[PDB]
Amino acid sequence: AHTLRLDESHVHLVDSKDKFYAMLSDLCRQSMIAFASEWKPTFGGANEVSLIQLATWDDVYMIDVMVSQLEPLDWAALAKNVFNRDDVLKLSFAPSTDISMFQKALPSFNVMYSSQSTSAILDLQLLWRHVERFDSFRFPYHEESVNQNLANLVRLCLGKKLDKSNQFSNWAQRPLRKEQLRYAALDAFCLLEIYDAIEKQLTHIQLDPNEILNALLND
Amino acid sequence: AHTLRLDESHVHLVDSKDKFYAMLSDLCRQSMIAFASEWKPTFGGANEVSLIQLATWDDVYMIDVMVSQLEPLDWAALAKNVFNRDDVLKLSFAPSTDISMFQKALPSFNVMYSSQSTSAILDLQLLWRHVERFDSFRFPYHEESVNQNLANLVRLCLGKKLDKSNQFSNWAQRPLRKEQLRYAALDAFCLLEIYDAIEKQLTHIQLDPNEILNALLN
Repeated sequence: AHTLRLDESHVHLVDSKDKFYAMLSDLCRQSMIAFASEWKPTFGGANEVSLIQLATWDDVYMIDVMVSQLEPLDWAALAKNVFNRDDVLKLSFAPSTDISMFQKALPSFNVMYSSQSTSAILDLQLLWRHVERFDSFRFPYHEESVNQNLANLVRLCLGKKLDKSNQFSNWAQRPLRKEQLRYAALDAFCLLEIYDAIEKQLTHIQLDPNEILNALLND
Repeated sequence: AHTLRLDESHVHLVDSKDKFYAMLSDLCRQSMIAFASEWKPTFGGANEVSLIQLATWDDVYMIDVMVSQLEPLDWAALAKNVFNRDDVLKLSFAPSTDISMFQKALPSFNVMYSSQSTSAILDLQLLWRHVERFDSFRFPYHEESVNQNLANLVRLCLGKKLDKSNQFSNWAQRPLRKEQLRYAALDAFCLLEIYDAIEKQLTHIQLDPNEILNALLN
């Protein structure tokens, strides 16, 4: 029931090299990006990426890994100019899962996420656990002791249900259905809306969200 | 006297990474691109690039190497997506000079050119030499005896004078003057015009320019 507020003309299926570099042109100047990914259903075999979704406040890009035929230089350019930069905040939910799996499925997309350097990648589940401990902190649609998944965080922050009916859809089918593309784009974009809601409530209880952000990106 | 036919909004000063990747978005789908470059004046020192100019029929891009702060992977991306692609024709004039100079000025810009291994880079001076063998071939504004430089080739093909007054201007000064930027953009774009003029002349006398092109590029 939550929906993407961006116009459809600002949701981009990246399925060619020209579209990939047009995306990179936008993203390399952003200061905050959210990311998510969709994977082919597996049947005992190796994992394979279907989509990688990158959202800004103004646009959502969905890289079609199956169709685009990107090469090591292309993935290295995305890692260097977006993910492995300390001056760009990346929002994610439990990023270690996707990032570790990328190392085997898309080895040239070599994202650094480790104890030494977070590469400014923020796990929103860690921010959730951190702010839970402030007795004064209240989500705007607060509920008690929900399971710590993204759908519940969306409800707590935005007051709407996250439609997950396409979460386990057939991400290997081409073309993807419009409902699949909509779910994929919103799964990245809602991370920006979640961060904004938490920021506002930390400010409300007289805490500095930027100070908390820096501490989380260093532990 | 000759001027660029494109309007100013299709002449792009590429002075940042985002503008560089926007340029690559266009160029990686083109089938023909002309290139040229401008170099800092030399006073008994190493050569350094000021501008690299890449022209299509619709747009001219001028990479400001001094200001852009492009990194080795960015130059690798330009080499892979433009210069080292066999399926994109590159037009040039005496490219060995620039390319050999790129090898030390921009070591990560891994471009390679010989007249025997071209990477689909056409030297228009070689095409000029080649068509002289066709007794029926005349340039549209043919002259009997001509020193083989770009300005003279522009006159033979287009009937106009190429203003070279900024050729040896101070390419290290920033900002560059509007007249320098205009000269630099036209110096790449006129290569497209030259190739078109020679192709049409060839088609006029029942020869196949694509057959001649393919022979030159091997």
